[PDB]
Amino acid sequence: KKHTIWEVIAGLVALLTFLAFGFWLFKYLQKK
Repeated sequence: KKHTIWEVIAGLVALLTFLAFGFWLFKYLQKK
């Protein structure tokens, strides 16, 4: 169709996770 399940769980979570945590992980660990 378009891909696998990512666009169903990832594109649905990763986008709601990668950023949520990313905005920190880096801005905290990558910025120290």
